[PDB]
Amino acid sequence: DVNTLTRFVMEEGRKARGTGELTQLLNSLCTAVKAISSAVRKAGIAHLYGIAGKLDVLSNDLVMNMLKSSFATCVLVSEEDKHAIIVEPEKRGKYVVCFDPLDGSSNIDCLVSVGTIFGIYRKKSTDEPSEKDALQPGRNLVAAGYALYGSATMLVLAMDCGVNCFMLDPAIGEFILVDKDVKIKKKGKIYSLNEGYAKDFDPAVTEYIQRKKFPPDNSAPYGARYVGSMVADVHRTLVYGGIFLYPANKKSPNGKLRLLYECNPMAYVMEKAGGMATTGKEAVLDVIPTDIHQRAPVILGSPDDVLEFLKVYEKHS
Amino acid sequence: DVNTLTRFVMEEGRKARGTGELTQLLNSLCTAVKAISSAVRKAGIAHLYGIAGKLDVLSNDLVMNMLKSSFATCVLVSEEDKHAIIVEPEKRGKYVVCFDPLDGSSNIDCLVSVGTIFGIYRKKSTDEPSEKDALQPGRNLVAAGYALYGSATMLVLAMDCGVNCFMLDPAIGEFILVDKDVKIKKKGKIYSLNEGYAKDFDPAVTEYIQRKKFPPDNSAPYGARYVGSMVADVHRTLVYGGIFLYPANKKSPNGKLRLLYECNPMAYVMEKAGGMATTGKEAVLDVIPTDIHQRAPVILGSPDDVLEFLKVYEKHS
Amino acid sequence: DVNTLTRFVMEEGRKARGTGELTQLLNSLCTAVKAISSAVRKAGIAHLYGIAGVKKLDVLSNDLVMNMLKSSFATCVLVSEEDKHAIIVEPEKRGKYVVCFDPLDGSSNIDCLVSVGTIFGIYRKKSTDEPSEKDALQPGRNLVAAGYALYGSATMLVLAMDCGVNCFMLDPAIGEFILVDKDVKIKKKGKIYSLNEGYAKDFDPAVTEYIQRKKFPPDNSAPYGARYVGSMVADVHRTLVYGGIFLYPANKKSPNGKLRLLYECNPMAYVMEKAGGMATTGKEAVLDVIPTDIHQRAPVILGSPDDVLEFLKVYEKHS
Amino acid sequence: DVNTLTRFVMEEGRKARGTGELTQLLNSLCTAVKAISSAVRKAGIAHLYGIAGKLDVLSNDLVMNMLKSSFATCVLVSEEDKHAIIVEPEKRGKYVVCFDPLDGSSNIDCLVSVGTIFGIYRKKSTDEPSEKDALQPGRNLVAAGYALYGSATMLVLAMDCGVNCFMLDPAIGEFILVDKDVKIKKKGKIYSLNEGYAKDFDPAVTEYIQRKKFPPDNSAPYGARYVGSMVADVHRTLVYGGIFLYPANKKSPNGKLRLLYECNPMAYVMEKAGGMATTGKEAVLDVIPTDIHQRAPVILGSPDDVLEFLKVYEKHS
Ligand SMILES: COCCc1sc(S(=O)(=O)NC(=O)Nc2cc(Br)cc(N3CCOCC3)n2)cc1C
Ligand SMILES: COCCc1sc(S(=O)(=O)NC(=O)Nc2cc(Br)cc(N3CCOCC3)n2)cc1C
Ligand SMILES: COCCc1sc(S(=O)(=O)NC(=O)Nc2cc(Br)cc(N3CCOCC3)n2)cc1C
Ligand SMILES: COCCc1sc(S(=O)(=O)NC(=O)Nc2cc(Br)cc(N3CCOCC3)n2)cc1C
Repeated sequence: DVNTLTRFVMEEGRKARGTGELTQLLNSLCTAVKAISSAVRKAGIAHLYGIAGKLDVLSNDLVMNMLKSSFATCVLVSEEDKHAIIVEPEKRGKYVVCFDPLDGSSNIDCLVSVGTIFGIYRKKSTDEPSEKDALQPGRNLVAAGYALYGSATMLVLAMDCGVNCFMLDPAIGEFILVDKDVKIKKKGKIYSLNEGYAKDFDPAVTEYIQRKKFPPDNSAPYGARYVGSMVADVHRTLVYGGIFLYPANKKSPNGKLRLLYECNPMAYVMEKAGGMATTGKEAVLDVIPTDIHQRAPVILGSPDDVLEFLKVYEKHS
Repeated sequence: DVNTLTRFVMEEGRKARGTGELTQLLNSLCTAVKAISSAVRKAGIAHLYGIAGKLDVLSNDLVMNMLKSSFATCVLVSEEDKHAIIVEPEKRGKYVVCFDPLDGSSNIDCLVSVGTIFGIYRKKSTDEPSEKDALQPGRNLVAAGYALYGSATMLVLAMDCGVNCFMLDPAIGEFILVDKDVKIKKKGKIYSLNEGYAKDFDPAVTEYIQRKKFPPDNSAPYGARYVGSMVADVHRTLVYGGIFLYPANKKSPNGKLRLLYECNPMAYVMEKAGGMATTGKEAVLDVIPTDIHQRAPVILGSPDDVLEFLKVYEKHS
Repeated sequence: DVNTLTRFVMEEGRKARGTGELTQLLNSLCTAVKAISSAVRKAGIAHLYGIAGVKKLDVLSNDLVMNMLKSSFATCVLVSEEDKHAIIVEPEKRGKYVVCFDPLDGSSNIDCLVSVGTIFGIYRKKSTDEPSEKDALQPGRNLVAAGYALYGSATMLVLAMDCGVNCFMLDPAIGEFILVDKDVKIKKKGKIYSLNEGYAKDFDPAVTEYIQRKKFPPDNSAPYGARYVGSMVADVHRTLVYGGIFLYPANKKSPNGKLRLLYECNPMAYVMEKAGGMATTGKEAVLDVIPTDIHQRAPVILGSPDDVLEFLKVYEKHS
Repeated sequence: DVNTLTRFVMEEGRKARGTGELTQLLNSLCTAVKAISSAVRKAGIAHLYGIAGKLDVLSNDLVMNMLKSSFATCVLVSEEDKHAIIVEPEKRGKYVVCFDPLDGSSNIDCLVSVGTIFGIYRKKSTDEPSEKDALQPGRNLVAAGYALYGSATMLVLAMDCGVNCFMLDPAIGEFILVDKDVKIKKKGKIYSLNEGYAKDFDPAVTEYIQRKKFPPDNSAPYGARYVGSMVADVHRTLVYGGIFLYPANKKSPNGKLRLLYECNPMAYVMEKAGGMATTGKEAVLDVIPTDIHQRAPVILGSPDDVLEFLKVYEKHS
């Protein structure tokens, strides 16, 4: 039986018999994702170059405006905005959304994969809405996922029921369900990190990476892949198995990836698909944030690969 | 003034006062690339999943059929075909085309960027067309380039006039001229290779990559990027500068990449854009091939970076 | 504030506190309309003509609407211009709604790239008996929702419900139906009549005199213009947008008209009246005819209220 | 073998051994039509309605700007411009183009089919170009045709070699050759005109239409179709056979349609397809214009049906 993103959410939304705000939120998010994909693929670029005589800004504006107008959100945290956006009272709903509207777009000059990352919370305090409402642990996520604008445009959605993948058919502008209840391999064969920071690695990371290239059990060495765009890297890990690392280094002593709208949604997806996501010291999903743009070190992926790293991490205290 | 690929090629053909076969060839290849792109982006996937009731093969068939029906070709070498394809006599034209119809498609399941690589040679003799007509060194190339099916679709075309980049506007199916006569940085800050096989590196490769991570002076260590799809990694090298390595080692004395439809067209693009491309022992374009599928090692990118590799390469010779 | 078909239906559905089957029905129908649109605009035809080396459009349209409706879990009986008998949804997929639809109206002239369209009307199931074809023999008055997709110069979905008529433009760049005309109402009186005057030799006397009055007005006013696309969805949408009258009247050779009551006349009569217009068979309201055959025909005269009344004045003059 | 608009034109130009200007002309117009098609189908209308926060004017600008930049034209006559546009000197070529960029657009609110019509003349003298270059009889046409934005988008091109029909494949942005060397039926079964203006008909039109509803020889009456969009009605006459009339009456002694960029290109398309096109008194292509916007009555279509009209016209002298 064919399924679309909209029918899938609505059917899951009917079973839960909730208020319907989460469905309008996700439906609006889906529309923004299609608009972003169309602009990322350069639809209408001929008009910019004079056939008749900024991208991350457009993406943020698309997501901001579809979310505000859904009547489903109250607080919006974006990589593009310094402060949280408080939805005006007539459009206020009960959900908090943290999102990177176009992650990896700093390198978009080379047509590298980019993506949108999002995490959805139910507002937790009864106070008037403020930035504090987005400072929740990832354990509290109601919904999370990403759209990868890669060779094709895919939407990965994780909820309590698990992880589902939707391929965007651009001929009809519909998200088609193609991979139901996806689960990551117990053990992968690809590790993913920027080895250029090798001079600033902590000893556990140095030793773990050494074990991937020169296995102590004479097994096959892992291959390395690092796209430099987090959505593309995490999606490859989920589909192929393996491990993704962005640990702390000298230029980024608290890590580089953002906890609210990069690490937590990926940690959410990883855990619902049977993977792991750790900072080294604790679960990514267990970090309680204090700042909306705060950074975190992150190691995620197939459980055997993350546990093997934690085993090495504990060797170094 | 707005410019498209089709208007552009024709204007180059009129200046050159050629027979027009090469213009018909490039226009045919452009139509194939637009068809491949539509398929990579999953147009019509809704019909596959039962809404109303092969990707490397199709790419090959699109290029093959558009090339044969251009009346501009006589011999076709494909990554997908064991022997060269001899165009039937009624359709024979004067050019020889080597191509990879969908490079990177082994990992297309994770929606990594893929691409089409192509190199166009003039047939050299009036003898009956045969595979021997493809055994020319890359130096004899009349035209070469690639299509990157990335976050957007771009066609990079190199001729005697230089390297030009065309963006595909999917709204109108036209390739828009966006980067004229592009030149690679004299020196970059990114190195690209699969570091997972460090256990099998040539010792010279080991020392070179160590220098990128641990510079003996006070310069910045390079960042690492490796998509694992050649078109994307080389295109990132062209736009940003840096170095791309798929080198020879002991276990693979000739490298892994294919010379005719991976190494040569890219080596040609690099050199017309002011880069360098070497096997370690000689320039890629100078290798005389003896097998249409023979492998070659390739190291290309910014010239200062390739020369630094050659300096390390000679230290171990 | 931007609004979409999906957003619009869902919040209207939330207000009503209904079961949600109607929204999943409408959302599925939206998906079929976009897939039909893609095929009508000839997406992928290069492959038909051998770019690398399959089914007729009205067959594909029927399969798209049929399959999207069945898989919505919202329908029980489906009546199609393409199928002799009503289709009874299998039990595991059954919902409480009856949908009559024309999957691709006007396709007789699709070789000339004429405007084509999809027509649809949605009913509620009335009895607790096992679902059967007679559940589709309800009068148009019983319509829960009705509308059409017009595949013209652009693709528009016109949706009529109790809250009124709303028009949605398909933006193909993002595959979204954009609300562009809220609460549409037809002009009180128009300047265009629509019918096939080539068959005037077989006209009933009332139609002949009414068309005579349109070309040679007895009050020496300006004559109406004539437009006839020959594609029903295009002609009726022009009537709604510009005003005037659309006629497919009964004659001696076709005393019950030629258009089909369930999936052409009833949905169009529903849209017209929700937009403040009229639609009559000559003898009665289109929406009041109680059908006895799912493919039974009805004559139809619709459009602006003053133009239909002027027709009816002529109709009664001829008994 | 598959054929495209671009490949088809190029092969015709090679056979003729021309300067290439006419090929560069047609290729630019082909791109303008694809851009018009995209806007007509309402690409990007969501951005007009605030998803992130005229049409014939745009169409004129697209045609004007693609033709100017083709370097193949010197004089442009448009339904949208009162005076002819004289191409700037660096961009001047030897061809004169008359075009209606978006015909039927007054009724575009009801989504009636619309279209672009064009006729191409060679220039008249080496003197500095002027509007006088557009005052040619239709007989002097080098090429003419139309794009119909109907249920799908089709381009009909007429040259000395005949009439060919090209379908726009919107998934790849190519015009695919679908109807080669089309020939109109000798006799049709549909007549097309605005019967609402019957009070002012000349007796010949009155008597001819009478013959279509009430055949004196016991034949079947013709059907009536009138869309109100000239490209749509004329395309139907070509595809199904029959007759289209926008004739002269007392209030419009020269008709309503414009001779240079509505009547003449259609008469040329008709005559190259074996049909006829008359004003009643003479063949449309034989009218020598004295004003670029002068009107002409037109009756075109299947030859038996036009000849039938003419004898009714001559019966009334
Ligand atoms: C982890 O949880 C994720 C699961 C959830 S819950 C939500 S929700 O909160 O938006 N709820 C609803 O959309 N509900 C809903 C929707 C429709 Br259609 C009909 C009805 N019914 C009307 C008749 O009476 C019964 C309820 N309800 C979305 C998702 C994906
Ligand atoms: C090393 O740079 C190669 C550059 C080249 S050459 C070719 S080509 O081989 O296809 N040739 C032509 O397209 N020729 C051509 C085209 C047109 Br339109 C008109 C004329 N005419 C000759 C002059 O008189 C008028 C007619 N010629 C393609 C490219 C990209
Ligand atoms: C004919 O025009 C009538 C208008 C109607 S009614 C229907 S419906 O029947 O499909 N029902 C619903 O859509 N219901 C619905 C949907 C969502 Br989301 C949430 C909730 N609620 C959850 C919270 O608790 C209350 C119910 N309900 C569709 C239309 C367009
Ligand atoms: C009105 O129907 C006439 C048909 C015509 S003529 C023209 S044209 O005027 O633009 N000319 C050319 O396109 N010429 C041309 C094009 C190419 Br590619 C190569 C060469 N070569 C020069 C000769 O040696 C071989 C190479 N020439 C277009 C059309 C469609």
